[PDB]
Parts: sequence; structure tokens; C-alpha cells
Amino acid sequence: SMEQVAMELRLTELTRLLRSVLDQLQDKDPARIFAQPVSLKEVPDYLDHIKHPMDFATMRKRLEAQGYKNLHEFEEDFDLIIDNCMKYNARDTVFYRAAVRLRDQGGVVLRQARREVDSIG
Repeated sequence: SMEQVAMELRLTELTRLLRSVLDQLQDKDPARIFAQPVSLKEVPDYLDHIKHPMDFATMRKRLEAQGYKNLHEFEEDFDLIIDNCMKYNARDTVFYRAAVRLRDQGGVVLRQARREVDSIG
């Protein structure tokens, strides 16, 4: 149908905007701490601690498959990155501190993303 096509164009455009958001958030992680999944070879107990692991490569795979239907879904995944880190790692670690800085700096980007998503529809 024409309606399915219109819906698909909306999803393609949301995907375009989310890719720009993702790029902006990942620039706030210049140490690349969150770039890839935590390695289960190197952290063999990780899944005993963290039930839903997340990282920027895994988000990028979902995004490129147009797997985020709305901004809320994308934000859920970004919050997992931060929240998983702040639980597994202690306050005094470079990992926790990186997550705090990513959360704080990302908030600005996400604030305007929400306005754009609502604005453009």
C-alpha cells in the first residue's frame, strides 16, 4: 500500500536522525570504552552481573537494520550502556567515570533529538 510506503519512509527518516544522534553520543566517548561489547573471554562472569549488555556497535547494528521504531527504544539502549557500567564498575574507576561523563554530555544531544523527533513528526 501507499500507507506502508509512507510509514517506511518515516522509519527511514527516523533512522537518519538516530544515526546522527548516535554519532554525536559516541563522540562523547573518546576513549572508546563503550564502543564494543564487554568481552566474555576477558570478563567471564559478566552475564552473572549484567543481564542485558549493550554497547555502541550493537546499537549501530540495530539501527542499520531500522530496528528502532521510536526515540524511546534508542534511549533505552543508550541508558543500558551507562547503567550497566555504573553497576559493574566501582565509583573510583575510569569506567564508571566515563559513563557519568557520557550520561551528562549525552543529555544535551538527547534533549534536542526529542524536540526534533516531535517537531518533524
